[PDB]
Amino acid sequence: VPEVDNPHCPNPWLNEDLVKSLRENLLQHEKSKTARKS
Repeated sequence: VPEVDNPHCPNPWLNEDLVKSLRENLLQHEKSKTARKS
C-alpha cells in the first residue's frame, strides 16, 4: 500500500519552515532581488 508519509502535506511541519522559501522563491526569491530593495 502507498501511504508512507506523503499525503499532500506530510511533513510540512518543517518543510514548510524552509521549503516555501525554497519554493515561494520560484519568483519570490525575487522578493529579495525584487521586493526587498526599493
